[PDB]
Amino acid sequence: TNEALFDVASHFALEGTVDSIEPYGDGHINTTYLVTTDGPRYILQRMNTGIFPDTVNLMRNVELVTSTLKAQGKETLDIVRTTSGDTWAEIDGGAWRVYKFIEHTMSYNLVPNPDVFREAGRAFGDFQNFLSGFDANQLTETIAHFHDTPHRFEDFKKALAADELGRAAGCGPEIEFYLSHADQYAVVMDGLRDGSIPLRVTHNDTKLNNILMDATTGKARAIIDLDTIMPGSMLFDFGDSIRFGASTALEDERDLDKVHFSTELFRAYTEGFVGELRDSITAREAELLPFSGNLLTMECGMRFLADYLEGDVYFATKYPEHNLVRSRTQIKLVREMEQRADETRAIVADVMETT
Ligand SMILES: Nc1ncnc2c1ncn2[C@@H]1O[C@H](COP(=O)(O)OP(=O)(O)NP(=O)(O)O)[C@@H](O)[C@H]1O
Ligand SMILES: CC(=O)N[C@@H]1[C@@H](O)[C@H](O)[C@@H](CO)O[C@@H]1O
Repeated sequence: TNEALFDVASHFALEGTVDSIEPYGDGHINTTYLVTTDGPRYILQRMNTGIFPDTVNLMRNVELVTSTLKAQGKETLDIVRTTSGDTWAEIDGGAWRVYKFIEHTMSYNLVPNPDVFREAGRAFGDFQNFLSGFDANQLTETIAHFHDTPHRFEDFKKALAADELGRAAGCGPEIEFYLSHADQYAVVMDGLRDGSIPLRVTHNDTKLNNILMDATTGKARAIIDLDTIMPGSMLFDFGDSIRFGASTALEDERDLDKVHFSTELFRAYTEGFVGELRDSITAREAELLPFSGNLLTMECGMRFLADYLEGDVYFATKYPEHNLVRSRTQIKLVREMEQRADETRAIVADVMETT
């Protein structure tokens, strides 16, 4: 594997002699490596072509978004071209790209304090304003039905019916949760379809670890993981951030007694996010901010459970029950979100008042 990785790196216009190439992060989707040279560092990624089969359109999107950010003077992912001059390469059956390593940054897999999450809100709120500069038609959907929760639920039911590994028998309570909540999945798609929720270009994977913060100041430096930028609703970006970051625990926390929905963290993110968007957010969008957290958490939880039932073909895992463990944290969070619905509505109202 090491020899193969060094060979891959040799296809790119790196500006130093490679000393090591090692797995970096715990991403579920692409395979990411840190390339350390005698000078600069790089991120080398093998794109998951099972999930992103249309590499040409994916890289066209990434090139467009990054070049636009650069034209505005913003720090972003800097593609390092192949020695042949291309934005990526097919090498020995894999699709590979390289970015410059963004130095002097911190990222977080869990909110350590409310200020970090407030800053995350500012960063993703600001990113909505950036993406509003694009026509929906400029950025291709890299994955269809991506936050179409009813479509995700159809996929879940298919996984359940197939029950390829006989795993359904051991996750009855979790299956029942997603079945019983089925009435709740259509709200955003219904509003997009009838024009009552604006169709906007969105990031679509707004977990906290997709923001790099400055290692000294804590100020957002750059939003990363640009692979799912495509038309959607602002509510997908807000709700997914709340899913991941308003939790008191890791997404794959095995001890459910550590998992809670924090209204303090909800408030911190809301203050940052709405602060960037207050005069643009529609009445209907504002009405749905609290529930968007429930919706995206249920969608992701359902996807984890579907993957568990399918033998973990979608998300990377470290052990057999990993996706079940992930699905369970999402369920616990939704149950707590339901209990705090009046509070979160009040928080949104207060932020709307003070901004
Ligand atoms: N340009 C960069 N500079 C520094 N770190 C980076 C850069 N690009 C990616 N990373 C790191 O790579 C890891 C995540 O890569 P990412 O492309 O977000 O993974 P993904 O698999 O496509 N999505 P997911 O698997 O669900 O996390 C994180 O640990 C980031 O800190
Ligand atoms: C391309 C893709 O499926 N990305 C997913 C994202 O949708 C999901 O919310 C997250 C859960 O941690 O894992 C990945 O980042």
